[PDB]
Amino acid sequence: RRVVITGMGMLSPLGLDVPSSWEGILAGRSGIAPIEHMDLSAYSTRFGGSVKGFNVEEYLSAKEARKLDLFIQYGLAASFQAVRDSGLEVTDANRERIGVSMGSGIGGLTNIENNCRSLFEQGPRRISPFFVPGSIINMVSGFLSIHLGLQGPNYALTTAATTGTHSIGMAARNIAYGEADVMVAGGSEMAACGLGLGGFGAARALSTRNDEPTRASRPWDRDRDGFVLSDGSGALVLEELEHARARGARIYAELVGFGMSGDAFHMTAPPEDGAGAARCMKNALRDAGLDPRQVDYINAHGTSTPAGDIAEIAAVKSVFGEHAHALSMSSTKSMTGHLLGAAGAVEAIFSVLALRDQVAPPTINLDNPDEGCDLDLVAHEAKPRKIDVALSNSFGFGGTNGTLVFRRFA
Ligand SMILES: CC(C)C[C@H](O)C(=O)NCC1(CNC(=O)c2cc[nH]n2)CCC1
Ligand SMILES: [Cl-]
Repeated sequence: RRVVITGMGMLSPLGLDVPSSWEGILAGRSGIAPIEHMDLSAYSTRFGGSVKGFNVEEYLSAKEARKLDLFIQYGLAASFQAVRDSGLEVTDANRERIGVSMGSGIGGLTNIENNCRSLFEQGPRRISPFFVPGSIINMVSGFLSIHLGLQGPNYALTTAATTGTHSIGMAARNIAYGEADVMVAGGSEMAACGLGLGGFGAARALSTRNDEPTRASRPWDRDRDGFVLSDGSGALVLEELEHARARGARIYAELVGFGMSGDAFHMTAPPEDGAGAARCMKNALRDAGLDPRQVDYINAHGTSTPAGDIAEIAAVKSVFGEHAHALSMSSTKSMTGHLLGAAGAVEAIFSVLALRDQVAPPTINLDNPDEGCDLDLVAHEAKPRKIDVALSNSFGFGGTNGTLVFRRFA
């Protein structure tokens, strides 16, 4: 059973929908700025990718919204955009065949931090009654199903940077194997609180380029110093092909492959050859029935880390051989930063749009490619080119790897 993309939705540091975000991507625009919503003078990193000007009231009543952490509000916004974009009418004849898989890396950290402050100052009577339902990761899937009447498979992944990739891949598996005809899948993140910036800062994971936030995210650049923490959400409507065809749906692209692997190497550090990423990409290509030479575009994991970026080049060279010099690969995290559990979702949308528009997004900030970083990394400016097959990679903490493969639809 074939799986197509019929609807997409997004909040990112570049825009409050897909068209606005993609316009930013193609123009080489950074969404990274000093963070406004808290005082970070004690933190080593004081900048990130925030969602600008979000109005939850476009999606939910002020009543419903006050009960939900920002990561849920973001996930719901993306989901509602995707469902609307799909044109699907939910009925009694199909509602059991429509499910949801929206994940998060960290979930309701802001809500946890604020409730923790009330707990320590006052005691447990100050904890919100909506604290649990409004903070737990599966409540994007939960609330979406309730609002739209979706009675199909209902779950949530939490796999760090791989969350959105795994969410989409496993949703596509549900449709492929007949457990559902439609799935809303992707991920959401809002970890820009004291615990998030302080936590990743304590692990020395973040860029500390406070003087030039728009230059901080620089995948494959010799002066990269860690990732940029970013917020938002991505959602796709995945649909069985015959189901989509029958209702006259607009098909953006086909989801042809999903691969997974584990490094089984280290908690935060990748193998220097990227062997786990290599296995993952090969698993996805095998799943899609594609040779490496059929790949035209890779949306890289490319988080702007010393070890991670070079390991991904190594894995691409291993998988693609001489064809590694013919494909284009870029990291849109150059512009968006690292959306953690949303990264795979937004990057899947950017991969589908590279197929729609026949354009490889840039890697901005790639001033001085490091040793070995000699592929077409689409430095600086978008590249019009032929793109039949687009791959999206995500490699998360714990060495958990996921690859999606999208194809132009015939
Ligand atoms: C986090 C930092 C302090 C340490 C380190 O520099 C880093 O970036 N580790 C990244 C992980 C994700 N994996 C990859 O990037 C990757 C590339 C090729 N194959 N895997 C390994 C587990 C997280
Ligand atoms: Cl370890």
